Amino acid sequence: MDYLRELYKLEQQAMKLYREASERVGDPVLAKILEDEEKHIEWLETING
Amino acid sequence: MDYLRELYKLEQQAMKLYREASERVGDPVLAKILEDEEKHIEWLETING
Ligand SMILES: [Zn+2]
Ligand SMILES: [Zn+2]
Repeated sequence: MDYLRELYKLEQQAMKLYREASERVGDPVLAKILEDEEKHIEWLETING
Repeated sequence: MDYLRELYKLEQQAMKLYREASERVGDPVLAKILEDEEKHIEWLETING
């Protein structure tokens, strides 16, 4: 059992960087991407079914 | 700026797997996820210059 753990350990890893870089990249679509990736963690734990 | 390449190499690394696992897991939201991550490579290229 490792599928969703590899997804979590890439999607949260990307999310950390998307949230970090925002104040230094200074573009609005970075903030929009956080809202997209939030569904991709909620659906992630749903994929345990 | 050497910033977005570290995000690219996580978003495209996740993409590689999201298209592979889909037929095995059999969930329609899994196929929706790889569709949403395409914008996250288009915008991630454009914002890199
Ligand atoms: Zn995602
Ligand atoms: Zn993404």
